[PDB]
Amino acid sequence: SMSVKKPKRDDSKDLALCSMILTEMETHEDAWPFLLPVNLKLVPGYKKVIKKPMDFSTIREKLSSGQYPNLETFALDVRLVFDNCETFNEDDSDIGRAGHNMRKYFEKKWTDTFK
Repeated sequence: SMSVKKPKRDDSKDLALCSMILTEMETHEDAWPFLLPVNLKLVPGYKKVIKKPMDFSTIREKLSSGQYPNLETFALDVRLVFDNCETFNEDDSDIGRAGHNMRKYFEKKWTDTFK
């Protein structure tokens, strides 16, 4: 509360560490469904159904331009990528499996780096 603060957790490396995680996600062999924004002209249903599209290139641009106020808003966009993927894709499809694999990969790096 006013003039009463929990001890300062060092966040000075967060930007660098989120960038490293994001590089690892970008280079994973199963990243291909997520590298670029879904083409809303060419994929029927996507625009109407997926209210907030997100992809790794968009996260990379936001990261690079100071549009994440803290590491939690970064994790929210990464999870959005996988949540969108599950909304639109069957679990037993190549893309559906890719999205599960990637979410697992991310959540381990996240825990190991920050928790």
